[PDB]
Amino acid sequence: SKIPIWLDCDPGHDDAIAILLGCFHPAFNLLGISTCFGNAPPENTDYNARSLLTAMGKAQAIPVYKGAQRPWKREPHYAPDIHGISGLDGTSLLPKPTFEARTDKTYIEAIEEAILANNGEISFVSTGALTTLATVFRCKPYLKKSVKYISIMGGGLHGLGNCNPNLSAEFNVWIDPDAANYIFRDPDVKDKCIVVPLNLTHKAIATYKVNEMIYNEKNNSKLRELFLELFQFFAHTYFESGPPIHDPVASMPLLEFYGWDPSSAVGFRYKRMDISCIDDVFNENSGKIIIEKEYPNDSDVGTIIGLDLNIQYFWDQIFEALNRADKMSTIG
Ligand SMILES: [Ca+2]
Repeated sequence: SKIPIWLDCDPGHDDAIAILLGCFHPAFNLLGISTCFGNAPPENTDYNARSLLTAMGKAQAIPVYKGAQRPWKREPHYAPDIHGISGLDGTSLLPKPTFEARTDKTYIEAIEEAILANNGEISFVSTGALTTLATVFRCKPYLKKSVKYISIMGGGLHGLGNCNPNLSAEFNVWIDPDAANYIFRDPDVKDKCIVVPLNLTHKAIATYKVNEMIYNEKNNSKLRELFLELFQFFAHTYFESGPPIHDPVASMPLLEFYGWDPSSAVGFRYKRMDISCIDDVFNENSGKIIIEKEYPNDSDVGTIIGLDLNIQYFWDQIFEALNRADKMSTIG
């Protein structure tokens, strides 16, 4: 009756909105969160996640584990330019977290539980690196055939990117190309992977119209203010229309595929392709996506590559979630 999910993220301004959806959208049973390295160091992305949940009141519902703390191979390089030093700069409203990251078990064990608990029905959602999920599947490969979908925000098609000398690579793939390949090339997994690339996410712009919706004379919670202050800082690091909010877009295909709403509503269109990426770090196009193969639209084989969705609908979902979050705000 409700889409069970695990979220691996690196908050992260756009990742904060991913958490908001998974916590508060009526369609999602969030089973837990794993934080990886990426936008900031792993200690920051951990704290940032637990701070958000504490602000939204969800710090005693949503289990938090520390995920992958570093890439498989490459030296960790973070993004201070876009996200700041804490990885979530621009808002002082973020409260000191009530709860610790849980240590009853490894994150691999926690994800193992969650998958088996929702055997065949769960979807894993990576808004950060693919290191967390690639490690789970290395260590516990039996778990592959239990996950229904893996919804990834990452990659860019046709040499679209925000990383590497040529801007040919997208961040989440670039920070661990090995982990990405291990996912994209595995025949068990690649066929049920959903990829939401820069091509698609760059449609998810937070314009003046969107900011009005988050904060206005009718609706001016401090929680609402927090989320506004994120959108603003994200925009300051840019698209004159405003900044794209990449990570929540990975939730939309699930709403269509699990059939929360009709495809007419969600409007999620996609292709079927095998993909890989350049994982030689010394390569100038390090991380750039290669399209290995392409398939007819009725194909079962191939990674599911997002092309278009209804951006109106996207935003309606975020606002829906935000009105419920507002009721559970712990910071005024
Ligand atoms: Ca992210």
